[PDB]
Amino acid sequence: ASRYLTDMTLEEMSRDWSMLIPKQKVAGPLCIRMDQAIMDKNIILKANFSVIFDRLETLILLRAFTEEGAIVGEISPLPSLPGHTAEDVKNAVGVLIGGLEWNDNTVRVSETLQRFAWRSSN
Amino acid sequence: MTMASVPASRYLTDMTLEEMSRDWSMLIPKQKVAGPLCIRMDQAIMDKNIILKANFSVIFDRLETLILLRAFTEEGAIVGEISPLPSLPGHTAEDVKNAVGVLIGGLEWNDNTVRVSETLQRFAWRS
Repeated sequence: ASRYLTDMTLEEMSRDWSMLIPKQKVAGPLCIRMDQAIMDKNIILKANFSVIFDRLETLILLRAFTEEGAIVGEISPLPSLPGHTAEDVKNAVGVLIGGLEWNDNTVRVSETLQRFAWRSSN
Repeated sequence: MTMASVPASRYLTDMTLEEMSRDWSMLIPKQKVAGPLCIRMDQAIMDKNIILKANFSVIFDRLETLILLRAFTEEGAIVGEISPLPSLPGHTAEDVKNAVGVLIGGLEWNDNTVRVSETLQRFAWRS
């Protein structure tokens, strides 16, 4: 029985979104997506992770939200679910932040992502 | 960083996104307002093994309030639900425990066997 810990409400996780100016990248076992039309915004990354024995284990879904609440980016596992490491996730997050910063967006990460980053580099 | 600062809620859930977002309906609807919570179930369902799964908000690393509970058959169908009243008046662990008890009795009338997730029973203590 897996459990999931998330920064996102159900509505934030289930909402459809699209990219006006699409940019995508396969980053090993993870897919990174972002909208290049987005500029000069404050953006927060929010994640959903599987939990196993009180530890954040597998990334299920990450989405980037503007302060007004629009989805402007996403990282997700390839649907074949090949499996990924903590390093794959940290690498993909840094790559997404770099891409969003190009258009002078300021990007921050949720406490869940901070925990994952911290406990992975222990 | 003040004494009034409302902290960010995270959510801990037994359910996948599809389990939580899936629509459902009742062939024989049955509802009860149980204090601050709404209980719904399908009276048509019989002879099933059912599991209760929940999504709780987490504040300061503690389970705070029930956001959504759903009852699932072995085949994965939703046959019951407990959710906060639309007005979100606030509720206690005891309100949740009572509503769960009420839902389980209701589902047992038709010879369904009901079990609860690890999260739910942990929320009711005490191991």
